[PDB]
Amino acid sequence: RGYDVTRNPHLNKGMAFTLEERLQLGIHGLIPPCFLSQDVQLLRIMRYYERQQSDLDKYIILMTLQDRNEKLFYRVLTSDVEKFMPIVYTPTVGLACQHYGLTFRRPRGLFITIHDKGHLATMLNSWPEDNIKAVVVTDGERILGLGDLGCYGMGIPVGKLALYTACGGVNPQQCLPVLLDVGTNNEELLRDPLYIGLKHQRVHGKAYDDLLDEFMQAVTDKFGINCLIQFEDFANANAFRLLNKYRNKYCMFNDDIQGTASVAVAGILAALRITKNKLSNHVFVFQGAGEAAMGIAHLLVMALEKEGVPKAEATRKIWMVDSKGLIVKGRSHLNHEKEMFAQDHPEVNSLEEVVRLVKPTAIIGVAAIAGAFTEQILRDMASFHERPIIFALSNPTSKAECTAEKCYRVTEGRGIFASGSPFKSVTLEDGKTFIPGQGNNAYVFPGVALGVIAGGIRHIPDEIFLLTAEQIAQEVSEQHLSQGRLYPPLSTIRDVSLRIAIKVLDYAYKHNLASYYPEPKDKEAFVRSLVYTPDYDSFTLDSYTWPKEAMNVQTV
Amino acid sequence: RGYDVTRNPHLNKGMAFTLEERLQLGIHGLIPPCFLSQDVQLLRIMRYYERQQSDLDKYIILMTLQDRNEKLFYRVLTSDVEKFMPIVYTPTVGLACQHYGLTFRRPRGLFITIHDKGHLATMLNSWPEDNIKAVVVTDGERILGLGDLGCYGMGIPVGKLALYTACGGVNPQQCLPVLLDVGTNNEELLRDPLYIGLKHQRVHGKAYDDLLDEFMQAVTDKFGINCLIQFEDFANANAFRLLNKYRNKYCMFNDDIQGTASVAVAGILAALRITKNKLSNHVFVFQGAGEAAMGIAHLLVMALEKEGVPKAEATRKIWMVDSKGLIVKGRSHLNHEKEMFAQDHPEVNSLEEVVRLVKPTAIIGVAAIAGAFTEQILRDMASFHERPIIFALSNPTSKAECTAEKCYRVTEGRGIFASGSPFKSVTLEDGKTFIPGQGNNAYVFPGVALGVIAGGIRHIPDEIFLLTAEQIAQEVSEQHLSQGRLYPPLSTIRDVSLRIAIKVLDYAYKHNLASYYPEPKDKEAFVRSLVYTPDYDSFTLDSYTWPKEAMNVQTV
Amino acid sequence: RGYDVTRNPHLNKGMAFTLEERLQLGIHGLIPPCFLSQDVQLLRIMRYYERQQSDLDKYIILMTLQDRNEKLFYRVLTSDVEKFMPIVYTPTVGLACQHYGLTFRRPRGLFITIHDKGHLATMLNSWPEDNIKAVVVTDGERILGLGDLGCYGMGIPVGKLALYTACGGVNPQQCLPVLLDVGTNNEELLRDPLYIGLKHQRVHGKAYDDLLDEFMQAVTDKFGINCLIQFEDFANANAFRLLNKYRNKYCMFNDDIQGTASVAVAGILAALRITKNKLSNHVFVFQGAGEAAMGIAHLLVMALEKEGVPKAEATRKIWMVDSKGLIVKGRSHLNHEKEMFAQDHPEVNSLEEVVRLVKPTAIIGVAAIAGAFTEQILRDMASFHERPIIFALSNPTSKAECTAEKCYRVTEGRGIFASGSPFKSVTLEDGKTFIPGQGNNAYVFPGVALGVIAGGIRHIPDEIFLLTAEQIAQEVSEQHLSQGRLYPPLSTIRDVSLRIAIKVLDYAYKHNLASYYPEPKDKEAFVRSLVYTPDYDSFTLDSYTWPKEAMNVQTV
Repeated sequence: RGYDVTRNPHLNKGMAFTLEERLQLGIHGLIPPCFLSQDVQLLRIMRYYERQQSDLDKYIILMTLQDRNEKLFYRVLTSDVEKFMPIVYTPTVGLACQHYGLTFRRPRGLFITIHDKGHLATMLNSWPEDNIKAVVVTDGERILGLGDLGCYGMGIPVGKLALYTACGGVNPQQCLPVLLDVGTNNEELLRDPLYIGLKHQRVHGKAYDDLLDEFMQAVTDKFGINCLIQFEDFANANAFRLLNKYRNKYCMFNDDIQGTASVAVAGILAALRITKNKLSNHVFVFQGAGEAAMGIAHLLVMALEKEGVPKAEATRKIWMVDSKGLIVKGRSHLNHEKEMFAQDHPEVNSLEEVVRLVKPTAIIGVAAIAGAFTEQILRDMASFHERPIIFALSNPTSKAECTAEKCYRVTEGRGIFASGSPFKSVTLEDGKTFIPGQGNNAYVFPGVALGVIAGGIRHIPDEIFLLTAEQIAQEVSEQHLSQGRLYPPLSTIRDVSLRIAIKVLDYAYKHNLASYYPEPKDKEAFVRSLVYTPDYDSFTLDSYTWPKEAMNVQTV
Repeated sequence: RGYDVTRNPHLNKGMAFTLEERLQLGIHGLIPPCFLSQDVQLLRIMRYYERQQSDLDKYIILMTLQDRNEKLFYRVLTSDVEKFMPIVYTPTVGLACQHYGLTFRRPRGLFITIHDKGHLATMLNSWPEDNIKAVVVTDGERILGLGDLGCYGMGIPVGKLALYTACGGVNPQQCLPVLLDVGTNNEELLRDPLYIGLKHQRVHGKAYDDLLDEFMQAVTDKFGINCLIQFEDFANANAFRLLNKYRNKYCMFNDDIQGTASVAVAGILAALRITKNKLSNHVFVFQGAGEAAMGIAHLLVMALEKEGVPKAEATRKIWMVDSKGLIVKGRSHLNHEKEMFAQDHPEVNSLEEVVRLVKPTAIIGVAAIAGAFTEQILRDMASFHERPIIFALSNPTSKAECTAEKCYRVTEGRGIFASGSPFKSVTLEDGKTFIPGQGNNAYVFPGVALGVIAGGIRHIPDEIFLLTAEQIAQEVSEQHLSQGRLYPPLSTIRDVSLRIAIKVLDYAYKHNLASYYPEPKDKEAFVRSLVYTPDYDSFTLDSYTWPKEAMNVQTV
Repeated sequence: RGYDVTRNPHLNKGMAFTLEERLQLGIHGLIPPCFLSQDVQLLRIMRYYERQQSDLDKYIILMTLQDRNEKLFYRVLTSDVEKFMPIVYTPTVGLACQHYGLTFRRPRGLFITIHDKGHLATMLNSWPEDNIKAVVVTDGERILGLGDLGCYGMGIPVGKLALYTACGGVNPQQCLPVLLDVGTNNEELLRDPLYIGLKHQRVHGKAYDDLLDEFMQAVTDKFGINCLIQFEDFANANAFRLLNKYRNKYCMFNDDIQGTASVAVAGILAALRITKNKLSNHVFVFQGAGEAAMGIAHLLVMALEKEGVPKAEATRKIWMVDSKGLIVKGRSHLNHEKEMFAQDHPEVNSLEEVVRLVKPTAIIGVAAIAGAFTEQILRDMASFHERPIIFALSNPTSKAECTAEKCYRVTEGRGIFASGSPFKSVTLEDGKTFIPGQGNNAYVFPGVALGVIAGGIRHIPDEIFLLTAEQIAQEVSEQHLSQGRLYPPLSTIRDVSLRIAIKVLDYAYKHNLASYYPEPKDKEAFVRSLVYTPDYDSFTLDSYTWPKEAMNVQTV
């Protein structure tokens, strides 16, 4: 195809094109006279990558590599996914969003604005790839820890899709990052000469609803109803509203809502293997938030009902506390969702007296307030239940409800701890050394996405996410459970994803949800056939001959 | 896209490109300074078309028009489909096959040979269109009335696909004509300097079976398992064997076997509306052949069982005679299929004495022997049953079992006649004027194909063809039934196809056969959205603006 | 390049693509499984070509072949150029122009209209080839023998360029046929539903002059000042005016004016070899017309001055007669050009008495009136000069000034005859058998065009055409001169063109007219390197390797 082969990141191999490939593709001379394996390209990229003194510069190098040679980009990522996941995605992707340096060389993503309503199909036609299986659309309104970033949020889909392939196995060529720019309510960005967005207040209401309706409709008209559409950092109100709106109409899901809940329930079910106790013999106190503990609570209720527990006594075991006390009948501001987990109980003021009042086996704290798990709570919880469960799932480590070493000291080294912020290994007296598990959304969305794209699943119900949580809980080995670790190491995420992708797939074929008709007998080898690998293809034409008489030139 | 727009038949409009379209596409100057509607282009094509003195020259003009401007080609066809169906398809397409003049200007079709086994996916990649919904593959072994034509048979898929769109509504851009060249057992073609084929004896056996297996596998790998694959004029042995082989593995069907049977049963069910009698009160005598009367018999048995008649007494009403007499228990050479319709009965020698012995209401003659319906048979059949049924379904009019005016005279103008060869209107005494129906395969395969492609039906069972026959039987009006016409006029085929395409579609969604998930509420308007029309598209870019501030160029 | 290779006539070889070429180009399967040499393709085209009963159908086949496979098209033409020159060019090209059947499948030519003034560069951009060396622009106003054809005249450039390559050697890919549609003064075409033109009266005056000025300017801006621009059948007034306008500004020439004169002077100089006499010992009587005998007279005067004859006594030997008698000082309507060849002489009324009065050695009759060379003129001319010269250069054989057998009888078989209309061999008594030469413009314009394009000649002066006439005169062998033949057989035109192309080239480098700088030592082998041959190229990639260590893949 000539010089254009070296500009296509999905085709360009750089100095890994063999001489025959260079001669056949018509690109001989455009590449230095050096023929390299992908391993040498990887070591050269690593040598250049360690020269940087900041995470933003590492991000720039990785995004440039993705713009040049995407197979080498995913070779880099999958080489050590634990060390590049925080660089191409959160936390570094947000710090790069807020501090864009006109980064993306190759157009990476589709910017669809509110002023394009009615012409979204024409904009989808701008994307070069026309066989798209996954779409990660963002609004830029609630970037993790950064707030409203508007059009700067494009790095978040681009990043998360990079994890669809590095962690899952999704082809990074049927993936499309979309940014719906409806304006931004960020005065810092509005008064900025280097802002690349619309520079007006964020549109809301029926115009916004119609924009997203037409977006889902156009994406499914162009790419099929099986196109997996994931909603990225939308505002929690918009997030949950649109999730309930498009849940059963499109192959849509939300990772900030459902992936987080799945990871939390996976940690809980993994801790169940430490306590050697059934989920039915548990009671949960939460720190409810704006669809943060609500999804975890619903998924945990589903896990309870799975064991043959009716929904009534299943939701009986859930208590919610948020800056006001328990959720009892019509306390002050109970909404239609808080009343679902409302216990008819004396109104309790704060956390300490409810942890004392009902003896909890697991406290799941996601409230974005620090130190909410005071020492006395940990101590009397360890006294109540041997081997309790403490979940400081707040993302900002400065705002975590507890800390690893605090939980392990005050509980005398028998409190199963897990967080969402990186806590280093805690070594205590009595030889008690713990590796506290780190809950990561990359455990759920890559495997679920790979299974959904492999099977052509039409809708992603909550049963799929409970199943994902169960598989992740089964991923942890006994050796890691002894170390107090609740999630499998990220260095195995690929394999984990595969397993999830199979189980999900199984479910979809057991409940008539998958569209892929031939119904593979070996779903393991079927999913393995769709897993994208960074290994280079061969660009040499397949030559063959005919049996010497059918091939005759037939001269007169 | 420039000069290449005028070389693409699916895009080129010739002198129907408006000046703005010519300027936007960069083709201004390449087209004469004449701007035409499609009606003027149609009248000019017609004026040039009537200048020809042979049907082969008309075929050359139509194929050239298809190579130039396919929307005008299908405008021509759909303008008067009754007069162009015998030109782009049988009988003229065979006479053009045997007398090729190096016709096809644009590459129209894919020639896959036996010597390409193992590399068929690479050959499928040669086809420019990559979204293919229908594949009409031929072998060239049993072209209608012409015999083994080998690689000359390419005109038959190309022709039949032209009827998929002219009669049905199928997009003639997701249609792919394939010719599997395995050699030819035609000495006239082997010893021919102008033959375009392989020039060796036709390969058979396991090599041929493996070639077709790999062909179906490659077609479904590249184009999906929902790709409709129709088998064209294969040898009847190969035809039926491959039909039973790939019937339930792929979306495959055979029109020479199943479409013919559907048209015959449609004529029978339409004659049922003349006799005002139920199918249960009928007995059928056939002229069995090599899967010609066998398919009609099976479909008629299915029609009988549909009325709550058990299969035993249903197949009781079928008698088969072929140059040997009845099919009674082990007469001389009963196969595994003849024994299915075998009656325990005294062995009868010829046709006359079985028509006398069991009084038949319908004689379905497809045996390729002439005059087999002698005068005495017609007369005593008219005497036995008032308003009998005579079916001379033999294609060569020189070899038809009976004739229109003969059947109408000897039966005293009350014998419902139908054929497969064109019989002109018969005017008799007593003012008896009859328009004998002409059974045409174009009544079945376009509508069935449109329904299958619209609904993504995975397999085409015999119930679909019985349903097609029922719909076609319902297509005939009472005014035409009074004239003794059993099939709707071809000038309405489009509409007929649509109706079939809907009913088929209904069936597929009632029996969980369709893959298209969203499950349209209005299947009529859903199928109408996929019907291809010869009306030109607009090649003008959709221009629009932004609200005057988001569109600001933002100068420093 | 895939399926698009088979749509490019300059690349498509049809069934002459070898299996390796088909596999490398990605076109395997699109072509029948038959591998042919160009000789078999030629014989198949010939077999299909002889089936036609009209010249228009032969023209349609040849134009279709040019639209499919242009190398095979020029193989056909150059195979027997004498039998295809009257089919792809005059006289058949005009009969096809007037009787267009919406012929050209592939866009063949550029239609630039008067309403495109100011945007001609954008229209030149529509032509796919961007390296153009020759442009044959027509107006359609004075098609040979057909009159104003307007936009139907596009076949005339397309035809003449086909002779640039079949007769000359010009690459038919740096050739561009242009039609300047300024309207048409043809009421038959204006009131015609199938006319493809502008359908208004022909624009003239300053608008037309500005259109042609901008056309020459745009053609030379896009394709260089060395682009050879030939003016086709313009009106003689417009023809001569534009010729004098753009003669010394662009590489422009006119074949209806200058090629005709060159062929006539070539016939005269060839007859000089029969009379064994120098041109100085000759006197010429003409039948002057609207720049028909004027160009011949000027070129003949130049030939005279070449022999060291001053211009005065050189033009002394020219006499002009047109329906009024001689051209003497201010007879009735002498223009500024007739006065140049005006002799101070008694005013003569008709032709007979001037042929009697001044004894002419050569009568050059181009006046489009029949029988103007009456028997007595031929007889007394044969009596005056032994071995006279008679030139009935009128194109319509019905309007030729004389006839072959008449000239050969009345002159007693010693009158050197030549015409522009095909006169068959004349066999007379005394064993006198003559093959009268047929003057053809294809003797001049292909060779001159090939030399001009090879050398990058900037302007084509009249010296080049006199030199062309001299070379053509030298082309005739003594054996043909004995038969009374004055022009070489067309079956050698290629070679003739080459020789002309060299001599022209020599002249251009001797008078500092050629732009090609390196100044070839062997101009014969230089021109032979640019001669286009119908032989197919090889589309196989040039594969090679490196010395086993520079080619190492260099694994870690």
